Amino acid sequence: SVTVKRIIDNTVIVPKLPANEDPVEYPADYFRKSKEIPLYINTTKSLSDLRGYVYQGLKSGNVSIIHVNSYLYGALKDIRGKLDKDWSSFGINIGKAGDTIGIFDLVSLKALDGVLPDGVSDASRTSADDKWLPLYLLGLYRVGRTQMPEYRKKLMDGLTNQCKMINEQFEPLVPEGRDIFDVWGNDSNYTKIVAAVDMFFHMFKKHECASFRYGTIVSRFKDCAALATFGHLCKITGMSTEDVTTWILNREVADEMVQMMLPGQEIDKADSYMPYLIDFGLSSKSPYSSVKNPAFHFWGQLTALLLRSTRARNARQPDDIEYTSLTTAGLLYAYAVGSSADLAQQFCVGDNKYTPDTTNAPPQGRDVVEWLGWFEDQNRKPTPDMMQYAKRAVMSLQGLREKTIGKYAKSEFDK
Amino acid sequence: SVTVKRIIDNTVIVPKLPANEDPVEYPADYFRKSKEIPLYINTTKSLSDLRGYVYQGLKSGNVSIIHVNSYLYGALKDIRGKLDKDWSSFGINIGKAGDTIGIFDLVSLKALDGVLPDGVSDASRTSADDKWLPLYLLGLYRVGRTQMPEYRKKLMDGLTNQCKMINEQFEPLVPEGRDIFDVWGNDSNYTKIVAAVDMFFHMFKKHECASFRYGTIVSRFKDCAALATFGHLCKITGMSTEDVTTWILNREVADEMVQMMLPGQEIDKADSYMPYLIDFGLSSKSPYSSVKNPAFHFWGQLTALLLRSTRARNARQPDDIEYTSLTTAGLLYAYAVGSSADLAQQFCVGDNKYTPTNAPPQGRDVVEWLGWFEDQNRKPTPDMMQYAKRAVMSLQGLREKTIGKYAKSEFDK
Amino acid sequence: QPDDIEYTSLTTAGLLYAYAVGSSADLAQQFCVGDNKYTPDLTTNAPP
Repeated sequence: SVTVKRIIDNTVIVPKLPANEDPVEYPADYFRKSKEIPLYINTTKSLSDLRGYVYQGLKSGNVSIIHVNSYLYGALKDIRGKLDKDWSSFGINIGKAGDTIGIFDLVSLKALDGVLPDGVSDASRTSADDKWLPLYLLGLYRVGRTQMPEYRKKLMDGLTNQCKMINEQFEPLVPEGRDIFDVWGNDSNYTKIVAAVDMFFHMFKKHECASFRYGTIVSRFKDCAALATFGHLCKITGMSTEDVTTWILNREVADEMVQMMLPGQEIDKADSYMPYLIDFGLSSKSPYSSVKNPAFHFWGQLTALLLRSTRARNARQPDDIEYTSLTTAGLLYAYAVGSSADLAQQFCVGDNKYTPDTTNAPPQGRDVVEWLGWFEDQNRKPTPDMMQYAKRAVMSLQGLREKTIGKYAKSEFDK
Repeated sequence: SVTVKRIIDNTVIVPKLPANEDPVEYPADYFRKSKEIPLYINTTKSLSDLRGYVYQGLKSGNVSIIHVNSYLYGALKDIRGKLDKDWSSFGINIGKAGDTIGIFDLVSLKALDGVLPDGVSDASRTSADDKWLPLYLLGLYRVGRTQMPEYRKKLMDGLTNQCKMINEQFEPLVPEGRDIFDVWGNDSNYTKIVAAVDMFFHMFKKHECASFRYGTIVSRFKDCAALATFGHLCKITGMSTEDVTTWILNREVADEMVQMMLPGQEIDKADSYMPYLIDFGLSSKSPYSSVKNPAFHFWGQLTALLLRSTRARNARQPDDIEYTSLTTAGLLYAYAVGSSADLAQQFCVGDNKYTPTNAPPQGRDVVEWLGWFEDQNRKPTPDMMQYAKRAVMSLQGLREKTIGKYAKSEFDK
Repeated sequence: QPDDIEYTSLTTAGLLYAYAVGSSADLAQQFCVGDNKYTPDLTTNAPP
């Protein structure tokens, strides 16, 4: 099939179609360029000052990102945090035995010239400062990324978090529109700050100010949905990462799995940079994204859904994937895991179930090959019970959002 | 059948019918005339100025396209963009070898005499300039092309994009009517500008100002729907471009596929001119259009739809095509791909699945299926028509005259 | 629906033509790779 030809007149034709570039970009394969995550923050000038440029700047539609940036640098040099262990990543040392370090031993710079208010926007603001203001500011990263009454859900609670040994009201005017400060997202250095705040308090989980991760948290594995629906599939099938992996039954799902699992990227690593590849700008097209792993994302979720997952219910149904092979392979894996439970006596009193005491009855366990065999044995077309299993998984599901694998499954199966 | 005759009186008759010209026009087979994409931009006069002629010109029903044109030229000489690689197309060099180039190394001219306001519309407008105003302007290409509450959807978001790192309110008065600035579309040089802005930022995807593609994007493969529903069919059947191609089962669908796949047109090319054949005026009747590929468009979507496609649901049902052979051939392909999935162990641990009347064929070979179909008295089977009815029942909110609404009516009952 | 025409022979002849064209579609392999459906591999009253 490298070479197609029309039959009646017997002329060639080259079916070609619009290319589709943007390769992925891995964390590691970027520290092969630079060894530092440059955080340009400019006005290393007064903090007492900057604290004001932002309190006032926020109670109105205009506060410069460049200012909030610099404000955060100011509030966040709680050089607190004693590395009880070591800490490196991708070559980058960060601190060895017990070394005392702060949120920014992740390589600071300083940039350009333009900055708004003069000397003092107002003397009002005391150091009811770090206490919350940064929290609140970082928390707007989280709010900015969203779109439905979750925005007001997210703000309204990402605003009872500054009522924590503070007390207060709530600032800035317009609800949302992904517009009011949803631009901070677009700011290379802002993202770098939240990414650092999280990566830091992620490490020093017990810190007093660790409460700050409230908004800074949606940064960890930002754009790594498929990576995370992998881990969820595993957890929801109770199966091991490797055994789940064998259950991948489509070239372009395995292609993506291969792309995700690429080594020396610190995926699995305790406290690595990788989770923040996107916000630290180590990558501008993450290889763990739903969108670069559409087939994997669909399958893994559809499967988990069938296996009673609450999450998957609402996972988006990626477009331009082969739906009618991904679902089949999902159904099967779901069926396998589903029908044939994992029951096994765990405790006893000298007495336990030594277990080694029909035609076409589904396979004993969860071996891919046992099941593939069984399926081929099924003329390669999903069986009545399994399709019933599927219809039992999805009927009774209500409140399904359009274009989710949830709504997909229910339509594919309940009728 | 070249020669028909009536029987009783046995006289001839020549069934003839109204001809139907407008041939297609390919990109390539146009650089066999010219080697330059002439962008007539006139008033190479002040920009600070032009920035005003448009800010004020837009806050009111009258701003000359000729002005916005020239304004864009002014704002868009971010001569930024270092060709990390090479860059040619159709013979046209654009830059080698680290060559540093800007949005207009796509051949500028300059035209006529008439221009509206005098010296200064109003000194008001600072260089809160390129920052957005061009974006906004270009974004109105996108808005102009449309027709339903998508217009207000499209503007209302193609207006929170100038609230970016830039953040400033919305502008002209009347909602739409494909009339207020939906005429910029008709402007040979405007289109050429957006076409260039896209083709450029399409190349320099990471550029700071690449945010501009927001409206400039519906220019890429403008009028190449069939070309793109080809790629979608492929993607949706997981099949290869060539294997999908063999599955074409109608003269006039293959005729169109042949017309589309015509070589030396840079379809498949990385960053080519071809996607903009229409807007660069390299063509005035694109061979990739739904309308010149009606049969192909229908089939490919109907099929995709059957194969669960979300897109196809809403593809228009082209007229004056043979619906009842296109559907049959679509159903079949859909059935093939559908029923017989693509399963195959991908990973393992030394242990893998060595896999070796009238039941449908094992895989997705056209001939295996054609045979099977002929074996079926050439009339789609109960399960396959059930497969179709399962594909389309449960589909709701179908718009009239879409292949969606068609399928559901053809199949759910 | 034009008036003063024979409706019940025009419809019959229409139905038939419709049926012909309809039922028996137009399928035929158009492209390939050296392998195509050579088609010349029913008795009673099955349509033409």
